[PDB]
Amino acid sequence: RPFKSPLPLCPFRGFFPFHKDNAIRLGENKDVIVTREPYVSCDNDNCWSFALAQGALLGTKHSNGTIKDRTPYRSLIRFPIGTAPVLGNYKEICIAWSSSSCFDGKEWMHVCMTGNDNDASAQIIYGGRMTDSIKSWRKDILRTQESECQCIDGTCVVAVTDGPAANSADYRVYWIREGKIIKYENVPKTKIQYLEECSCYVDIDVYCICRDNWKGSNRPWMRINNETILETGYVCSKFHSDTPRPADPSTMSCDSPSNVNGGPGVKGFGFKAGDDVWLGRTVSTSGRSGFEIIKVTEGWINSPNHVKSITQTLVSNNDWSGYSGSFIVKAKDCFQPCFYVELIRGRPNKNDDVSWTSNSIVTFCGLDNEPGSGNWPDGSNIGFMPK
Amino acid sequence: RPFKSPLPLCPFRGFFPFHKDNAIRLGENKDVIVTREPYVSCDNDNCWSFALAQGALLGTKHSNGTIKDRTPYRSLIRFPIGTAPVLGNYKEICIAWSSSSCFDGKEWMHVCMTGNDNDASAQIIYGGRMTDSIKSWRKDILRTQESECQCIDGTCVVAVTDGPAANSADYRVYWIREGKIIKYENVPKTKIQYLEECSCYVDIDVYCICRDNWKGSNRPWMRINNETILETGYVCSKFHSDTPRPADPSTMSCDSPSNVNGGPGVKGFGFKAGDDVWLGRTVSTSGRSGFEIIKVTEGWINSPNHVKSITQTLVSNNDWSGYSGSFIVKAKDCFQPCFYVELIRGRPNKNDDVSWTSNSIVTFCGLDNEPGSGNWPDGSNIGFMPK
Amino acid sequence: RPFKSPLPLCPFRGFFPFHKDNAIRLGENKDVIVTREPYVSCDNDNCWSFALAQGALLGTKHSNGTIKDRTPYRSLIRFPIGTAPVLGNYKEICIAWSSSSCFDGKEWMHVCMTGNDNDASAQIIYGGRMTDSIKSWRKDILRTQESECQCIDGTCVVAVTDGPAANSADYRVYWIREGKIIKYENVPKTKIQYLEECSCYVDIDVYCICRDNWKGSNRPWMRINNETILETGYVCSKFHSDTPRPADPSTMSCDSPSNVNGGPGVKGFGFKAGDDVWLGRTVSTSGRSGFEIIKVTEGWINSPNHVKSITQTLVSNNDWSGYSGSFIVKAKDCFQPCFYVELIRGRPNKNDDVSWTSNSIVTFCGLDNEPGSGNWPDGSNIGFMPK
Amino acid sequence: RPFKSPLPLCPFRGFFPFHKDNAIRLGENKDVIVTREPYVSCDNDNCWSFALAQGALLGTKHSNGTIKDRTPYRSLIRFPIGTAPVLGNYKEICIAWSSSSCFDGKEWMHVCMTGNDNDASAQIIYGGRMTDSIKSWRKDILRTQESECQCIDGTCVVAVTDGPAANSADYRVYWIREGKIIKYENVPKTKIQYLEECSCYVDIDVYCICRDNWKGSNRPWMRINNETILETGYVCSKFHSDTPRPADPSTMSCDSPSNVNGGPGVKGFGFKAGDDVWLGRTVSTSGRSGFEIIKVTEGWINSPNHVKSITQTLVSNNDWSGYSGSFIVKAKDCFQPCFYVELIRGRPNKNDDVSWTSNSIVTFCGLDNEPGSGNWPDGSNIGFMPK
Ligand SMILES: *[C@@H]1O[C@H](CO[C@@H]2O[C@@H](C)[C@@H](O)[C@@H](O)[C@@H]2O)[C@@H](O[C@@H]2O[C@H](CO)[C@@H](O)[C@H](O)[C@H]2NC(C)=O)[C@H](O)[C@H]1NC(C)=O
Ligand SMILES: *[C@@H]1O[C@H](CO[C@@H]2O[C@@H](C)[C@@H](O)[C@@H](O)[C@@H]2O)[C@@H](O[C@@H]2O[C@H](CO)[C@@H](O)[C@H](O)[C@H]2NC(C)=O)[C@H](O)[C@H]1NC(C)=O
Ligand SMILES: *[C@@H]1O[C@H](CO[C@@H]2O[C@@H](C)[C@@H](O)[C@@H](O)[C@@H]2O)[C@@H](O[C@@H]2O[C@H](CO)[C@@H](O)[C@H](O)[C@H]2NC(C)=O)[C@H](O)[C@H]1NC(C)=O
Ligand SMILES: *[C@@H]1O[C@H](CO[C@@H]2O[C@@H](C)[C@@H](O)[C@@H](O)[C@@H]2O)[C@@H](O[C@@H]2O[C@H](CO)[C@@H](O)[C@H](O)[C@H]2NC(C)=O)[C@H](O)[C@H]1NC(C)=O
Ligand SMILES: *[C@@H]1O[C@H](CO[C@@H]2O[C@@H](C)[C@@H](O)[C@@H](O)[C@@H]2O)[C@@H](O[C@@H]2O[C@H](CO)[C@@H](O)[C@H](O)[C@H]2NC(C)=O)[C@H](O)[C@H]1NC(C)=O
Ligand SMILES: *[C@@H]1O[C@H](CO[C@@H]2O[C@@H](C)[C@@H](O)[C@@H](O)[C@@H]2O)[C@@H](O[C@@H]2O[C@H](CO)[C@@H](O)[C@H](O)[C@H]2NC(C)=O)[C@H](O)[C@H]1NC(C)=O
Ligand SMILES: *[C@@H]1O[C@H](CO[C@@H]2O[C@@H](C)[C@@H](O)[C@@H](O)[C@@H]2O)[C@@H](O[C@@H]2O[C@H](CO)[C@@H](O)[C@H](O)[C@H]2NC(C)=O)[C@H](O)[C@H]1NC(C)=O
Ligand SMILES: *[C@@H]1O[C@H](CO[C@@H]2O[C@@H](C)[C@@H](O)[C@@H](O)[C@@H]2O)[C@@H](O[C@@H]2O[C@H](CO)[C@@H](O)[C@H](O)[C@H]2NC(C)=O)[C@H](O)[C@H]1NC(C)=O
Ligand SMILES: CCC(CC)O[C@@H]1C=C(C(=O)O)C[C@H](N)[C@H]1NC(C)=O
Ligand SMILES: CCC(CC)O[C@@H]1C=C(C(=O)O)C[C@H](N)[C@H]1NC(C)=O
Ligand SMILES: CCC(CC)O[C@@H]1C=C(C(=O)O)C[C@H](N)[C@H]1NC(C)=O
Ligand SMILES: CCC(CC)O[C@@H]1C=C(C(=O)O)C[C@H](N)[C@H]1NC(C)=O
Ligand SMILES: [Ca+2]
Ligand SMILES: [Ca+2]
Ligand SMILES: [Ca+2]
Ligand SMILES: [Ca+2]
Ligand SMILES: [Ca+2]
Repeated sequence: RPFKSPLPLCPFRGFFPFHKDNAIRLGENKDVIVTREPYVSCDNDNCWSFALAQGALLGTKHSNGTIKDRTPYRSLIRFPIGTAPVLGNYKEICIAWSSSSCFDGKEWMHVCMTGNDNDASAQIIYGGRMTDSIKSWRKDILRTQESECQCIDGTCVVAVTDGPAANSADYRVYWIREGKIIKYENVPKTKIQYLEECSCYVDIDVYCICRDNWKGSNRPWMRINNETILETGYVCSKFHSDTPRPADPSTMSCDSPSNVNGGPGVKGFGFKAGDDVWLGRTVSTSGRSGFEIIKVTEGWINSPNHVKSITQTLVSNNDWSGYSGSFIVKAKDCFQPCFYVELIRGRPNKNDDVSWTSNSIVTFCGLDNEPGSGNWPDGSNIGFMPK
Repeated sequence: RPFKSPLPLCPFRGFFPFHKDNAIRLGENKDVIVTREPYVSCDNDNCWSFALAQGALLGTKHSNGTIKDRTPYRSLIRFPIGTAPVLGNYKEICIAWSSSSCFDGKEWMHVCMTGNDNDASAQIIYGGRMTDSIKSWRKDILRTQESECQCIDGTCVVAVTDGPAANSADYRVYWIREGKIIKYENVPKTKIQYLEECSCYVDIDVYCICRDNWKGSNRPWMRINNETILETGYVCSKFHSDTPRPADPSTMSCDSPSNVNGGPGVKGFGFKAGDDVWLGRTVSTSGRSGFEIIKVTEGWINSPNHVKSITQTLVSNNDWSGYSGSFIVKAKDCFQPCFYVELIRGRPNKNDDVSWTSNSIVTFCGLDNEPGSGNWPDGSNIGFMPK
Repeated sequence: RPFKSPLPLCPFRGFFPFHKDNAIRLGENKDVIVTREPYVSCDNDNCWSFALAQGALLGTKHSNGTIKDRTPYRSLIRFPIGTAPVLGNYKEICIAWSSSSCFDGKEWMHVCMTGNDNDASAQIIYGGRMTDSIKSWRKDILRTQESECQCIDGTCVVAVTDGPAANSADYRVYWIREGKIIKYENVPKTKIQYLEECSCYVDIDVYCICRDNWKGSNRPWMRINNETILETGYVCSKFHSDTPRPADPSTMSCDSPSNVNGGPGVKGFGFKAGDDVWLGRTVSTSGRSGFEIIKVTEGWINSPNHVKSITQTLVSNNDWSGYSGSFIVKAKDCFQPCFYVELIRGRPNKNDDVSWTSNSIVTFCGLDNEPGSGNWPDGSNIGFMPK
Repeated sequence: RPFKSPLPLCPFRGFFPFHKDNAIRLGENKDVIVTREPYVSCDNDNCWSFALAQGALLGTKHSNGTIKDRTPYRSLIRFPIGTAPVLGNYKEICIAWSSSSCFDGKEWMHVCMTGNDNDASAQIIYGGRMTDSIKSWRKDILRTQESECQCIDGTCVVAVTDGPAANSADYRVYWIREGKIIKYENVPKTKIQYLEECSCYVDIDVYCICRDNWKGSNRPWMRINNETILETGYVCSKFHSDTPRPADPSTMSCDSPSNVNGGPGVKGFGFKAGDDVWLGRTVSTSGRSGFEIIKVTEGWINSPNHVKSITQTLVSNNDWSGYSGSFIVKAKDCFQPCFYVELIRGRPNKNDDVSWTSNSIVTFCGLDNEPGSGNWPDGSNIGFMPK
C-alpha cells in the first residue's frame, strides 16, 4: 500500500446523509458505552467511528457525572461506523482524554493525551505500537484536535496545544512520520489569537478550521504542508460559524477575531471551495442546538459579495447538537469531503433530566449533486432513559 | 474477482429450508434490534441478512410505535444470515427508510433513501463510499425495492419510484456502474399500471416481479438487461399471488391488472421457469398470514392449461407472514433461486398485544430434488414478550 | 488447500483437558443460547463448537419446555470452541433438529434435517451454499450423527437414518463430494441390529462407533472408506460402554447386541487401537451421570484377555453428563484423537429444578504421555439459575 | 514469517500509559467475565489481554467466592487489549488455573495447568492444537508464570514449578519448540531459594524476575538462552520490590534472599538496564495497594551507589493493585519493554464489600523520552457494584 497523496478535494455542491448510530436510543437498556468527542476517520478498507469513552455504560451508576472532561478512565475507542459503541464491538486504542487519529495509507497513527492536568503526556501510537510521546511543556492540559489528523506522503500533521484555556496558550503543529516525531512549529500569532480543536482535511495541502474560544465568533484557520505552516487567518465570511456568534450578517474579519461573542466556542469545521467557503454551524447563535451547513459566496476572501448561496438544515434547532468535524474519503484521484456531528444528550442540556453526559453521531458526505432535505437528530426521548 | 455474469437459473423442482433467525423469540430479553423490510443478498464469501432497523431495541420504550414507516432513526443494517440482529453483530450500512443492495462481483452497492417525504434523496454507496445520489423528482416518498438489486457484467439494475402511492407515480429503473449512475428509464405503462417493491433475480436477463398496490391482485413484472427494459406485463397465472386476491381460480390477465382486490398488496416474488411460473404468496387471500409457494403449469403464458402442479405450505395460516423476496446464489455456471419470508410480529396484527412492530426471517432455496414438508413460522409466544 | 487425506491416528496413551465452555454458569444472566447435541469439528485454522440451538435464550420464558427434541425453531449453530454460545458470537449454519458437519480440507459440509416427523428433509450445505438434499424415504424422523462426519480425498462419509426408533429402521451411509451426493449404502444387518448417532473418526479408514438404542449395551460399529462399507460389528469388549449397561464385567459379543439393558442408550464414542479399544462411558450404569474413558486390552477382538488397563474419570458420578463424540485434529502426518462431552442440565435430570433443558461442553485430546487426574463437570449451581 | 530473534531491549528512560480496560467499572451491569492473573502478550498483528477466567459473570451468584484459586471452571481466555472481557469478545484458549502464553513469530504457544492439586497436568497448545503435556512430578500444584513466556529462534522458554508452596519446591525451566518439549532444567538453588511466578522479557537473552514467596523481600532472577540457564541471583538493589518488604533503604543481597518480610510476596517484574535496574512495586510496603516503578542506579550490581534516580507513581496508594508483569513489543531491531498491572477488586480487600474477586488491567510502555505524571487506578466505586 502506498502512502496517501496530496490529492485535491472532489467537486461537490451539497451534503448527503451517510451513517447514523442512534447510540442513545439504543442505549436505553444500558448496553452502550458512554462517550463524547466522537469523530470519524477512514483507512483503505473501512471508515470508523472513534470517540473518547468514559469507562462506564450509559445509565449505570458509574455514568453519573460524566460531564467531567478529564479522568483516568477515559480511553480512545473505535467501533464500526454508524454502530453504537458496545462491549461486544469496540476496540480500545489508548488511554486518552484528548485524541486525534489518522491513517497514512499503510498504518494508523493515534495521538493520545492523558494524566494530570499539570503534567499530561501525549502517547503516539503507530501500527498499534507506542512509538513516541510529547511531554507537557506548559503544564496546563496538553491537548489535541478531537478529530482526524492528516497524512501526506507519509508525514502526518497534527495540531497540539498546551497552556491556559483563557490566558495565552502555545498552539503547535507536529509533523510525525511512521510514529516518530520529526519536528514541530509554534503557530504564528500575527492573525490567529486562539486555536483549539482543529478540524482538518486535505485539498492538496492540509487545511484546518478551528475554534477560537476567547475572542472570535469567526473561526481561525491554517494551511499546512508536509514541511511547514504556509498560511493562517480567520474565515472572512461575514456569516460567522462558531457558537455563540452574532446574528447574520456580521463583520468580515480575515485577519483577526471578531472580538464579539468570543467564548466559549464549539469545535466545528468548514471547507474552502475556490474563493467560497462551506461552514458548519449550530442553528442557534447562543447554544449547542441544531445543525446547518452554509456555502458562502466568496466567503474565503475579502469581498463585498458574501451571500449564503446554500443553507442545508440537517438537525433542527429543537434538537441538541455538539462538536462537528471534517473527514475525507479517498475517491480515485481526489478526496471526498465529509463531516460528522456529535449529538450531545444529558448534562448540562436544559431538560435532559439524567445524571450522565453522552452523545450519538450522524454523518454526511459531499457530492456534486443537488441535495434534498430532512432532519437527523439524536432522536432519544430523554424521559425513557435510565438516569 | 470478475464481475458477475448473465448466468441462467439452475434447474429446480422444489424449495428447501435454509436459514432461520428466530429473532423475535431471541429478543425476549431486549437484546435484538427492531427491524422490518428484511432481505438477503450474497457476495463471494457469504450470504447476509439486511433489514431496515428502527434505531431501538425490541421491548424497550423506544420500540413503542415502530409501525411507523419512515423516521430519521432508520438505517439499513447487515448481520450474519440466520442470526438475530444485535448490537454486538450488526453493521450499519447507511441511513435509510427504503433500500436495496447488491454485490457486483467485486464490491457491494447500496441504494438508501432517507429524509423528508417531500424531499427525500437516495444515496448510492459503493465499496463503502458514497458515490452518487438521486434527488426526489416527484417529491413524494422516493423509494426502492426492499430486496436485492441485480448486477450483470458490472452494471447494476435497481427499481426506483417517486410519486403518490394512490395517484399515478413515476416508476423507474436505474443503471449504476461502480457506484455511478449511468442512465434511467421510465417504466412503460402500456401494461403495468402500478409497480412497487420489485423482487428481482437473474436468469440471463434480470426479471422483476413486483407489487401492484392499487388495481391488481396479479403481479406486474419486467425483464431488463444491462442496457434497457426489454419486456413488461402482469403474471398470466389464473392463480393470483398478491394479498388480497380472489380465491383460486381467478382471471388470466397477461397485460393488465386484474382490477379486483387490488390493494394494498404486499411485496412478493416469483420465478419464471420456461412457460411455467413459481409464485410465493400468503396462505390467506385477505391478510398477511401463512406462506406457500406454488408452481403453475404454463402460468407465465396465455394458456388454457394453468394448474397448480406443486403447492408447498411453508408457514401455516395460523402464523403471521409479511414481505417476501427473491435472492440468487451463484452455483458454478448458473444461479440458484432462493427466497426469504419476513415474519412480522406486533402491530397491527390481531392479538399481537405489544406496542412495537418487528420481524424475524426464514429462508428457502431451490434444488432439483423433491421436497418434504414442514412449517417454519416466527414461533414467538407474544404473551412472553416485553410490550 | 489439498483435500484431507486418509491419515492414521497418532500414538496416544491418555487424554488431556482441552477446552471447556462453562456455558450454563455463564448463562445465569440470560445471555446464553439454549442448546443440546453439541459437537466439535475443526478446519485448517480453528476448531469450532457446533450445537443444535433451540431458538431461545436460557432462562427466558421461551426456554421453558426445551426438553422437546424437534421444533422448527432449532438451528445448527457454530461458535468459538470453549466459548458459551451468545447472540454476539454465534453463526447460524442451517435450520436443523439433527445435524452433522465436516471439513473436507477446502470447505465445510453440513447435513441438516428439519421439517415434519413424517416428511423431513436433509439439506446438504457446502461452502455455505445449499447444494443437495435427501428426502425422507421411511417418513419417520430422518436423522443423522449429531457429531462430525469425515472426509477422505474429497469424499465425505455421513451416517443417515430413517424409520421407527423401535421398529426396524433403515440405517444408511451417504457419500458426498463437494456437496453433491454420489451414492448411499444400506448398512448390512448381519451383525448390527440398531445403529443411531454414529461417532466417527479417521484412522486410514473411517471408523464409526454408534448407539444401539434397543438391544445392545455394547456399541455397534462400522469401518468405511471413500467407496463402501468395509466391516461391521459390535465392540467385543466385555466391559460395555452404552447407558444403561450391565456392571463390569459383562459378556463378550463381537457380532451381535448383548441383548441386555439395551435401551435407550446414549450417543458415545471409542477409538480402536491395534487390537485394543478405548471407550467413553457414563460412570453410572443406569443414568447419564459421570464420564470416564477406559482402555481395554484386546477389547477390539475376541479374546480371553480383556482388562481395563486405564480408567480416567473425567466427570464425577455426582455430576450430569450426556452425549459424547469423537473429533480429529490433523497433526502433521497423523490425526490426533479428541472427544467432547455434553454436560446436560435441566429437564429431566433429578433435582435440576428448572423448566428448560440445555448443556455445556468439555473436551479432551489424546497425547502419547501419561495423564494426571481431575474433574471437569458443568459446575452450575442449579439453584442460582433463572428457571 | 520468521521466528522471533534475540533482539536487545530498545533504549528507554520512562514509562507511558498505553491501554486500560476499566473492566470493573464496565461490569456494573453484569456483562463482564470474572478474572484474575491477567497478562499481556503480542503477536505480529496485535497485542492481546489474557487472563484466568472463573467461568462466571461479575456480580452474578456464580461469582460469589471467586477468591478461590483453583477450580475446574477456570480457563485461560484472550480478549482485545484494553477491552473488558465479555461473552461477545472473548476466546477460550484452554482449561487452566495457571498459565503462560507466548508467540514465537509464527504461532502462539500456551501452557495450561488444570486438574487436582495432587495430580495436575500442563497442556501445551501450539497453533491451537494440543501438542504436548507435563505431568505433575511432585504432586503439589504444578504451576507456571501467569505472564508471557519468551521465544528465541523458535525455542520457547517457560518457568514451571511443582511442589509445596512452603516446603522446598522444584523450580524448572522448560524449552519447547513448535509445541514439543525439548528439555527441562532444574533451576540451580545455589542462590535462588524460592522462585514463583516469573516475569520474563528478552534482552538478547531471556531475563526473568520472579517472586520469592518465603524468605526474600528482594526478587530472585535468572538469565536463560535457547539452550540453558546462564545465570541466577537476587536483585542487588537495596531498594526492595516485593510485597511485603522493608522500608527504603534496606539491605543489598545479590546472592541470597533478604531473610526479612519474606512472604507471601506478589508477582512482579523488573528490567535490567546496563548495571542499573528498573523495578515495579506496590506503593505500600505491606499490602497490595498502589503501584510505582523505580530506576535504581547500579541496582543490578553490588555497589555503594544505589540511588532511586526515577520514581513514577502510576497507581496511588489509596487504590488497589495486584500482580504485575513484563511484556515486550518488537520495534524494528529491538524489543520495547512494557508492563501490565492487575488492579484487584473484591475479596479480600478491606472495604471492597462484595462477594466476588476480580480485576481490571492497566498497561505502560517504555520510551526514550521523559514522562509526565498521572494516576490510573481501577476507578470503580465498589458501592455501585452488584455484590
Ligand atoms: C515533502 O513532500 C515533498 C513532495 O511533495 C511536494 O512538495 C511538498 C512540499 C508539497 O508542496 C506537496 O504538495 C508537493 O507535492 C518531498 O519532495 C521530494 O523530495 C525528494 C527528496 O529530496 C525529491 O527526491 C523529490 O524530487 C521531491 N518530490 C517532489 C515531487 O518534489 C519532500 O521530500 C517532503 N519533505 C519532507 C520534509 O518530508
Ligand atoms: C448522581 O450522583 C449524585 C451524587 O452522588 C453522591 O456523590 C457521588 C460522588 C457518590 O459518592 C454517590 O454515592 C453519592 O450519593 C446523586 O446525588 C446524591 O443522591 C444521594 C441519594 O439520593 C443523596 O443522599 C446525596 O445527598 C446526593 N448528593 C448530591 C451532592 O446531590 C444523584 O442522585 C445521582 N443521580 C442519579 C440519577 O442517580
Ligand atoms: C451490456 O453487456 C454487453 C454484453 O452482454 C451481452 O449483451 C447484453 C446486451 C445482454 O444481451 C447480455 O445477455 C449479453 O451477454 C456488452 O456488449 C459488449 O460490448 C463491448 C463493447 O462494445 C464489445 O466489445 C463486446 O463485443 C460486447 N460483448 C458481447 C458478448 O457482445 C455491452 O457493452 C454492455 N452495454 C453496456 C451499456 O454496458
Ligand atoms: C406506547 O406508547 C403510548 C403513547 O405514549 C405516549 O405518547 C408517546 C409519544 C410518549 O410521549 C409517551 O411518553 C406517552 O405516554 C402509550 O399510551 C400512553 O400511556 C400513558 C401511560 O399509561 C398514558 O398516560 C397515555 O394517556 C397513553 N397515550 C395514548 C395516546 O394512548 C402506551 O401505553 C405505550 N405502550 C406500552 C406497552 O408501553
Ligand atoms: C477412493 O480413493 C482412492 C485412493 O485412496 C486409496 O484407495 C481407497 C479405496 C482407500 O483404500 C484409501 O485408503 C486408499 O488410499 C482413489 O483411487 C485412485 O483412483 C484414481 C482414478 O482411478 C487413480 O488414478 C489412482 O491411481 C487411485 N489412487 C490410488 C492411490 O490408488 C479412488 O478414485 C477413490 N474412489 C472414489 C469413488 O472416489
Ligand atoms: C413452564 O411452562 C409451564 C406451562 O406453561 C403453560 O403452557 C405453556 C405452553 C404456555 O401456554 C404458558 O403460557 C402456560 O402457562 C408452566 O406451568 C403453568 O404455570 C401457569 C402459571 O403458574 C399455570 O397457570 C398453569 O396451570 C401451568 N401449566 C401446567 C401445564 O403446568 C410452568 O410454570 C413454567 N415454568 C416456569 C419455571 O416458568
Ligand atoms: C540456539 O541458537 C543458536 C543461535 O543463537 C546464538 O547462540 C545462542 C546459544 C545464543 O547465544 C544466541 O544469543 C546466539 O545468537 C543456534 O546456533 C546455530 O546452530 C546451528 C546448527 O548447529 C549452526 O548452523 C549455526 O551456526 C548457529 N547459529 C549461530 C548464529 O551461531 C543453536 O542451534 C540453538 N540451539 C538449540 C538447542 O536450539
Ligand atoms: C455469598 O455466598 C455465601 C455462601 O452461600 C451459601 O453457601 C454457598 C456455597 C451456596 O450453597 C449458597 O447457596 C449458600 O447460601 C452467602 O452466605 C450465606 O447467605 C445465606 C442467605 O443469606 C445464608 O442463609 C447463609 O447462612 C450464608 N452462608 C454463610 C456461610 O455465610 C453470602 O450471602 C453470599 N454473598 C452475597 C453477596 O450474595
Ligand atoms: C481544555 C480546553 C478545551 C478546548 C477549549 O476544552 C474542551 C471543551 C469542551 C466543550 O466545550 O464541550 C469539552 C472537552 N472535552 C474539552 N477538552 C478537554 C481536553 O478537556
Ligand atoms: C410508500 C409506498 C410503499 C409501497 C406501497 O409503502 C410501503 C408499504 C408497507 C407495507 O405494505 O407493509 C411498509 C413499507 N415500509 C412501505 N414503504 C415506505 C417507504 O414507507
Ligand atoms: C429419534 C431417534 C433418536 C436417536 C435414538 O432420538 C434422539 C435421542 C435423544 C436422547 O436420547 O437424548 C435426543 C435427541 N435429540 C434425539 N434425536 C432426534 C432427532 O430427536
Ligand atoms: C500455589 C502457589 C502460588 C504462588 C505463590 O500461589 C498463587 C498466589 C496468589 C496470590 O498471591 O494472589 C494467587 C494465585 N492464583 C496462586 N496460584 C495458584 C496456581 O493457585
Ligand atoms: Ca469563539
Ligand atoms: Ca395488489
Ligand atoms: Ca444401548
Ligand atoms: Ca443484558
Ligand atoms: Ca517475598
